Parts: sequence; C-alpha cells; structure tokens
Amino acid sequence: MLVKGNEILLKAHKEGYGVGAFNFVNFEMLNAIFEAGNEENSPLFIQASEGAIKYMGIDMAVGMVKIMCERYPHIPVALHLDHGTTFESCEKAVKAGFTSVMIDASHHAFEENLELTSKVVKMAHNAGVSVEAELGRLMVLVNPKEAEQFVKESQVDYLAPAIGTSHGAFKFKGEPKLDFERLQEVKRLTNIPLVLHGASAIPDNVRKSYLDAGGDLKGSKGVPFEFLQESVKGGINKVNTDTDLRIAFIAEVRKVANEDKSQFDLRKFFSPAQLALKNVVKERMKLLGSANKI
Amino acid sequence: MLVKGNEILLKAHKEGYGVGAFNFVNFEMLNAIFEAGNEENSPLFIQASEGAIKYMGIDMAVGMVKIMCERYPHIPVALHLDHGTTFESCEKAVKAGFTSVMIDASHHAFEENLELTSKVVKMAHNAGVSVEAELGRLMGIAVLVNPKEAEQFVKESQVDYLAPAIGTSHGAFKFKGEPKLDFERLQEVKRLTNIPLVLHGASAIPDNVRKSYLDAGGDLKGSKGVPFEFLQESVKGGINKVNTDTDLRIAFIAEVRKVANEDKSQFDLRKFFSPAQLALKNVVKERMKLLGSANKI
Ligand SMILES: O=C(COP(=O)(O)O)N(O)CCCOP(=O)(O)O
Ligand SMILES: O=C(COP(=O)(O)O)N(O)CCCOP(=O)(O)O
Ligand SMILES: [Zn+2]
Ligand SMILES: [Zn+2]
Repeated sequence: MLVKGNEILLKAHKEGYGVGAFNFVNFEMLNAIFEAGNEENSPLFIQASEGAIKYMGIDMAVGMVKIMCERYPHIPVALHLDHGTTFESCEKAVKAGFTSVMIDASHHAFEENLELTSKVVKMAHNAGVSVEAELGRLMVLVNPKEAEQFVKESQVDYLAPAIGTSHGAFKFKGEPKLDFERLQEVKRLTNIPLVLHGASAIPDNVRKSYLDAGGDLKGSKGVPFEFLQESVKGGINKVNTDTDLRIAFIAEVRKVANEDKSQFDLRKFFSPAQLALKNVVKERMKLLGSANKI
Repeated sequence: MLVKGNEILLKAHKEGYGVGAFNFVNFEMLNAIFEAGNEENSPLFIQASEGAIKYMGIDMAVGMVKIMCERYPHIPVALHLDHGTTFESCEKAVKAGFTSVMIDASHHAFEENLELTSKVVKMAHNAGVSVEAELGRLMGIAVLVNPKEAEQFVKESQVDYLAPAIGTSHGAFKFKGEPKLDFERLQEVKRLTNIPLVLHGASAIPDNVRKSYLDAGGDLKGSKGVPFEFLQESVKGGINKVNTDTDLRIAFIAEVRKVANEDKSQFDLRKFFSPAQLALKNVVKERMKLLGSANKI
C-alpha cells in the first residue's frame, strides 16, 4: 500500500536505521523485492529511474507497484522517482501516483539547485508527495553549511550528501573511502533523513556467481558492508541499491544460458534470477536494520 | 480494451482469416506483442498458461493487460486462459477478469470431456466469457479428431471455439521428417461445426529466428515447426485462432544469449531485453500479416 516516502524515512530517522531503496525495471525485479520485504518484515522503498520509466512506461511502473501492494497489504511501500532531472518529470511522477520524487540538480550552483528544488517541494507537498534533493557530486564533496541552509529554505524531506560514492560496480579506484566526519556534520546541522547513492556492496557471493557464469567484473569495487553500517550510524536512512540487484540477477541468467543451450523458456532463466536477487535484498535489509520494523 | 474472445474470433471466422494467439509470461513479452498489434493494426489475442499464471500471479497477469489496453484503447484485446485443466482453474480466470478460457480435457473419453466442458461453458457464459475446448490428442505422427464427434460435442456443449487435433504439437520439435497435417480432416470439422477453430502448437520456427538462436550459441536440436504454407493452409481450412509461443521464446532468448556473449561485463537488464523485445515484436508482426489479421482494426 503506497505511503509517503517521508512516512517511512522519518521512522528510520528517529530510530536510527536505514531502509533500502531498491531499483526495478520490470516484473522480475519488482516481484523479488516485495517477496524479500515480506519475508524480512521490512519496509520497502521502491525506486524508478527516468531511464526505467521510459523503458516501462510510467503507467506500468505505478500500475505494477499498486498490484503488488494489494497482494502484500501489510507492507509499507513508497514509490520513489529516482534522479528526476526536471520539474516536469517530477510533476509527471506526482500525477502518475508516485509517493516520492527526487530532483537532482547537484550539477547546478547552490542558488539554482535551491530554487529548482524549492519549486519541486511546493508542487509535491501540495499533492502529498515527499521530495529528495542532492548536494555535492557523485564522483566535489558536500558543504555541511550549505546543507544546513539548503534544507532549511527548501523544506525538502530528505537530502543526499555527496561523501565519496558513485553508481556502478566501480566506485573506488583504490581503497574504499568515505567522509564520515562530513556525514555527521551534515546530520547534526540538518536533522533530517539522509540518502546514500551508489551504495551497492558487490558481496563476495554475488561477485563469485557472476564470474563463474563467465561474467567480467574485473576491478569492480562497491561499498564494503563495514562502511554501509558506518553510514547508517552516521545518519544514513535511505540506501540506494541497484548494481547489486542487476549483477545477482544476470549471474543466474548467464549461468542458465551456459548450463543448457537448448533452454529458451524465460521462466527457467528468470526464476533463479529472482531468487538470487531476493536473497541479496533480504541480506541488505538485515544489514541496514530495516528487518522486522513492521 | 478487453473484449470477449468470441468478439474477435467470430469476425475472423466469418471473414476467413486467422488471429494470432500469443502467450506471455512477463512485461517484456506482453509489451512487444502489443506494439506489434499497434504497428500492424491487428486484433490481439493474448493468452496465459496455468504455468504462466503461477509465475506471474493471476492478479498481475490481468493487471498488466488492463494497463496495456489503456495505452492502446483502439486495439481489440482478448485475455485468454491457455490450457485450463480444471473447472476451478477456469472459474478463477473468469473471476480474475479473463475474457476467454480453455478447458483442456481431451485426454478424457468423449463423455467426460463433454461433461466438464459443458459445466465450464455454463459458468463462463454466465459471466460473459467465451470458452475453448479440445478434441483429440496433441501428438505428432485414434489420436486425430473425429469430425462427427466434434459436431455433437460442439452442438451439445455450446462451446464457442474448438481445437481439433490434426497433427500439430507444442515445442520446437513437431515434425520428424516431412511436415504433415490432415487438412481434409480439418475441413470436415469446419463444415460440421461451423464455428471458429483453434490450432495448437502452430509455431513455424522461421529461418531468421533459427539462425539468430544458433548464432548466439543456442542449440536447436533438429527442431522443426509448421511451415508458413501450412499455416496459411490451416486458415483457408477454417482455423481462426493460431497458438504461438515457441517462436516468441526462441527469438527472445536468442537476443539474450547474444548480449551475454558480445559483452561479458554487461549486466543492465534493459540492454538484454530491449533487443529481445524487438526480435519478438518482429516475429509477431510477420505472423499477423501471414495469418491475415493485419489491418483488421
Ligand atoms: O544510487 C544509485 C545506484 O547505486 P549502486 O550503483 O551502488 O547500486 N541509483 O539511484 C540508481 C540510479 C539508476 O540509474 P539508471 O537506471 O539510469 O542506470
Ligand atoms: O499452442 C501452444 C504452444 O504452441 P507452440 O509450442 O507451437 O508455439 N500453447 O497453447 C502454449 C501452451 C503453454 O505451455 P506452457 O505450460 O510451457 O506455458
Ligand atoms: Zn543515484
Ligand atoms: Zn496448446
């Protein structure tokens, strides 16, 4: 049952735990996420990038989530627009039924980012939808004092502080390093739920399965489980996870393709994929402490 | 927009053309099928096996179709339960929103098959839902349909359409040698029943699809489907609904295997399924024009 993204993140902010924000592009991904939340009794933060919406059609994105909500009525679910690049996009998501929208204007200067974000807040809050913004650059780092004013004047529901992460299986070209001292300053000055982008970990088991199936993850490096927990302690309440889901999913697809070359039954390809993806999500929920929160 | 399967097939039956019945198991397959019907201006017959419903959940199966119907309000769409094995199964489909159901009891004796079909018919017809039944066993080369038996069966059950066994079968391996269908037996059934007929296991395994699968490192172990000529012979023989599934799977997975081989560092699902959809869409588009359902909307 769709609920405001803030309704989920304010609880996580109070009690000091993190809720996983998992991306999806189709049915297989969506199904495995809900089943994971059901078996872990965990809140669900379902994300959809603009590239994913384009792929599915915003009508199918919301439509499929609504259907899933009906079969799992006891689970709190927030539908979040991931990385909206324009006011129009966020507005379309709001009209479509999204309960949470992100307006990514980190590339802009402070004033521009603030004005565009404020405009989005006015619109979304009017329709009862939560809003997410971003300061810093996913590649530089966030200015705690900027975050303080930014949050105060925009009245945004949650903020994504750049502390050293980035999307993809290749986050660190060296030793994984995040600015936790900066994260804590931001948390103290804003006192709102914080979001961590590019937070995939690339677990040993997930990497292993992918490489066994003839996949190439040479040099890949995500955020260690240690750091993910330090982030939550630091004030991170929303943890974006996508790469991990993809890798674990394709790992089984590649495997099936190798084992049996006469196999063309989609269900035989995506059944193991869903399972492998569900397990990654289940483990992540327990890691962040969102398990048994319902 | 959902329409009773009979609405689509009755037009095909009286105009003498065939409508493709395409199976789906998820969003990708469904989307490619709709875009095919849209680009070919063809009526859509969408069906799901009990295995597909198990995989998706009958709520999602129906839910996804209704969403697609909304983004394509000008295309007649029939939601069909493929190979329902029980009354309860057919009853669930009816309640879920299906517009057409098949009750497959062809493995039973005439009397049992008739008894079950009739019970399903009375229920489905009460909810404004069409029904399909089957006489004869879907096997390759009595197993073929008895024309007289079909006459009484249809006349007594009042079933909407009938799937007569004339030689086809499911899978990529239908013919071990020369393809052969009993078109004489088909025409007698059509004459005696005078209703829309359905052809099961009617995948052709086109050469471009076969080649594509083999290229991506796939293995078609002496697979052979129904030649394009046979399918056209079937339609001229009285066939109005043509079950297609294998062709879709193969064309789809072919593109999946390809991407896996081409780029081993690729793990973006959209990069795998975008080409897979396209390949599937083109298969459906060609089949629509072959069967002659193109431009009927
Ligand atoms: O934070 C992340 C990614 O985190 P991860 O790579 O560590 O999983 N995200 O918000 C995912 C953004 C989705 O992008 P796209 O669908 O266009 O490729
Ligand atoms: O006629 C056919 C298939 O014909 P084809 O194999 O020639 O494409 N069908 O009704 C499809 C039956 C679906 O079976 P499953 O349980 O594997 O989902
Ligand atoms: Zn991100
Ligand atoms: Zn069949």
